[PDB]
Amino acid sequence: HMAFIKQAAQLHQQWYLENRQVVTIASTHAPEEQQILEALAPYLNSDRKLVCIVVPRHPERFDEVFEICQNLNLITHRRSMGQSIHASTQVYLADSMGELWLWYALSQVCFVGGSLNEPGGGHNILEPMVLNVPTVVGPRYFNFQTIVDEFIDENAVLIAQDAQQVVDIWLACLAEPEATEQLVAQAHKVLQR
Amino acid sequence: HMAFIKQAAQLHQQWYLENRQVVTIASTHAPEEQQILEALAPYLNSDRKLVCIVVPRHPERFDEVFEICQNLNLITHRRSMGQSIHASTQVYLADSMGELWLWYALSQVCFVGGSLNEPGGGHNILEPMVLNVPTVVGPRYFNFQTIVDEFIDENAVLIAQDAQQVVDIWLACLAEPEATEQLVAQAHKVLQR
Amino acid sequence: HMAFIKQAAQLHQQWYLENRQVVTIASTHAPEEQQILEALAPYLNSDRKLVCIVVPRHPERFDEVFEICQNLNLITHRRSMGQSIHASTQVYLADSMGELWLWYALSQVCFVGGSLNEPGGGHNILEPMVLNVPTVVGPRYFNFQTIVDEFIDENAVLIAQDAQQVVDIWLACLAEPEATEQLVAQAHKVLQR
Repeated sequence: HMAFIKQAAQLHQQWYLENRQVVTIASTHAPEEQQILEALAPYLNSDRKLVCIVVPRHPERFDEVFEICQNLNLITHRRSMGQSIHASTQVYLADSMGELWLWYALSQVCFVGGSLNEPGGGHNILEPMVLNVPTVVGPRYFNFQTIVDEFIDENAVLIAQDAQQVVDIWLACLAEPEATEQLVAQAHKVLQR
Repeated sequence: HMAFIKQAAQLHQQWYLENRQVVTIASTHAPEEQQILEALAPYLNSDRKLVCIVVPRHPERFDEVFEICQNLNLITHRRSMGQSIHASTQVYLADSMGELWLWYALSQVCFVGGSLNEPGGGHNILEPMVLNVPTVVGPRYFNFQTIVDEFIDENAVLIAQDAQQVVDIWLACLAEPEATEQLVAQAHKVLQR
Repeated sequence: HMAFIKQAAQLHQQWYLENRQVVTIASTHAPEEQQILEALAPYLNSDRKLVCIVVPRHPERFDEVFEICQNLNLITHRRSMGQSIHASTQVYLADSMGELWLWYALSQVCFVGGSLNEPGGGHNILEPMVLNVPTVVGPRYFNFQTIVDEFIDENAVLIAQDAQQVVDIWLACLAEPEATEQLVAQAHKVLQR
């Protein structure tokens, strides 16, 4: 776990991420990659600073998600091919096993998937919370209902109704260092008790 | 497998389970832990002999289920923290990987989950059957439709319609050594042929 | 991966598969095994050359699927028991982990499951495509929507509406060396670009 934190520091340096804004969609299911990348693509085209890391939940779907990215005409590099995030990279497909912590440790904001699909149900938001990443989930989070509600009650997690709202919320967070600082603070409160 | 049987004998002794009634909810999904623990909590509060082992199907949900237990105000100890079943323990969260056989080998009765949720579908009831544990499933068992029907046809498995009925059935089994002996007998018939 | 290809050559020889027609249902979910085996059983009874390999997606379901086969009165041998395909074998239950490539490498035609059930969603068709196996999927393939559509657009994958249609399509492929040769050709086109 902590090994991932220091590998993230090595990669932050080698990939020159200091002047990139890294947004991550984590543990995604269909049609979440299509919907969020479609909503985000105008910004990835207009603002080369942004880059989206995509971590699909199911490995059998990695090539499927590469095709989604390709069809959206987004420049996409792949962890499975030992690629890195280039200045040119718009989407980094993190198509490997066991490295979710590394990607969260590199992220400015994230979205935890399994939560915009139907029927959905959600995935564990504690991992990005612990790494101080502002976190968005969709409305279908019932497999983690207790924990997500503990965080909604303390204004510690952001709930999106659709893929457009995930992108709104992300762009707002990236523009609002004070709001994101307060969100990470409230998360740390819930996490401690 | 057989290693789990003898470890169960060691733990039965060290945890003084001879005067506890161990009920297990195994391979559970949301909202099965909430629903069954809610139905059972009055009995766990009134009768300190009872203790419920909870084995959620998905490891990413272990901390979620701990929160469910905590909110129900039930005294809960965790395998992941190297805890044991205390006299005070009301719920033992078996939040570890690969040890389902151990928990069934410690159980007086069980419920096999994935079967009260929607759409459900069920999990493998053969494991508790082979270990001579009286077994309850919910009505949504269609992923194991053939095998569960073979056992319903020989009165060898108990079907619950809801979480209240799982608890009724369990309390009845625990009060009825002759009925539970006959159930385990009928299960062994199906298992042999 | 390539190790599986040469093991397939060893088994093709030892099991005398040269005069069998091997049809495979791969990564199946309930009720796909029941539905397809029911549709196929008249042919497996009338034409001893045919044999169906069954590879259920979830290992916990292997004994369940054995029971499905047994109830259909089909002669069934099991990889887990170190069995082989006999002249007498009608269904080979490939109840082992990690060997899907071997079975596709032995197949004349296949069906990729998770795609006739509800709500379905499908599994990765690239694996049989790469091994030159004519491939059928059901209509519920939305987890692989992009890739399956790339193959439908080039007439490179067969879509079945129900279990009867999977069996129609298979029997037609086996009777049509020219059509199956053209299908494998179109698949290889999509795969190259």
